[PDB]
Amino acid sequence: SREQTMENILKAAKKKFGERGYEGTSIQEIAKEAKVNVAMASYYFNGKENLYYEVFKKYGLANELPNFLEKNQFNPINALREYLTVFTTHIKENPEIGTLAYEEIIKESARLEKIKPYFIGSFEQLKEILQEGEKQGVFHFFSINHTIHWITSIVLFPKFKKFIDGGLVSRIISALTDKPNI
Amino acid sequence: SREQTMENILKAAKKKFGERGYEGTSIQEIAKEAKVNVAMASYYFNGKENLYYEVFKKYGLLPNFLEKNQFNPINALREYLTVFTTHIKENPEIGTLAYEEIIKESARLEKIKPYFIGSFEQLKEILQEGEKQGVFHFFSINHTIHWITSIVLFPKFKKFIDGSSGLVSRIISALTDKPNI
Repeated sequence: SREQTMENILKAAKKKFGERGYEGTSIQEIAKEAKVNVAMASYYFNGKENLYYEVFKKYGLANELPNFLEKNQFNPINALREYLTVFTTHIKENPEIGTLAYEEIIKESARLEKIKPYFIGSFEQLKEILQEGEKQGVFHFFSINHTIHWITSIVLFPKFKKFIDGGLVSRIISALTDKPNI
Repeated sequence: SREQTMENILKAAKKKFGERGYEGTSIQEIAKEAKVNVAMASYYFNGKENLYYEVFKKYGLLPNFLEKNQFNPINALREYLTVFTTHIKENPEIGTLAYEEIIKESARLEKIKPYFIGSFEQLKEILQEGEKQGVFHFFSINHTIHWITSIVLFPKFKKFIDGSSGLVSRIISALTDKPNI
């Protein structure tokens, strides 16, 4: 329950920060939310900022993903479909990671630099998969860089889709496999 | 310069709302920033909520670009995206405030949604024209509108993810599948 308390505080951390973002959340509240003293949470994670990063360390993507290409006999479409589903599902399960990360990103906050490392491996697996598919002639795009940009931009911002209107994985796949007439 | 005064209030509201969000700003901070008393602000805008919306009206977002560009969807799109981009770069609070409203899904969203609505029906017409002239190639118009508006409306994302070619240029090359020139 030392371990349980810690998880409770982290679980709380994710919940509160998500509702109000970094500025607006207080340790008091997270303490309160996990049902422990302020003191305990400030001791275990030494302050707000560290507790903030620990939430990304704990709930982010950093060691969650296997090697999808390998796992899929190097069929790139299957590899991407599985990568995107696991990426979007991991966020759907911990949505603050995406909401908070996207905020820090569009605001280019000072926190961004120490948050990014919890995303970097997932972007670079995306790149490898896209490049293998391009190599095999199954994906077609003009720039790997542009493509990685629009894919991660919409995957990390699920709510923008509904706002825009009122299926994502297959739309990303259909976009990539479409071969231009030319 | 009663317009200049109103402007000052709008400028101050954008700035102050930008920094703390709708909840964490008040007419006092805004009024102070604009160097008028609250009564002046209340006079012209009557309340934080309405001020908020006036900011979007004042700073959100238009000519018909296919027409302005002789029914050429490439140039029409390049101009449209270039104007969209410049604007968001000068008015970054719009993006961040929109982000928060979309994320939080407040009543306020539906009122401010309108100040993007128009932009995106035009984007759509340009894309569809370019498809039929065979210069743009994409599987889904709606999926294309989606990732385009997503990356144009939050251009800082680009810099995080690129951690070396222009946003507008990259979008055009993605659709034409050709070097942008």
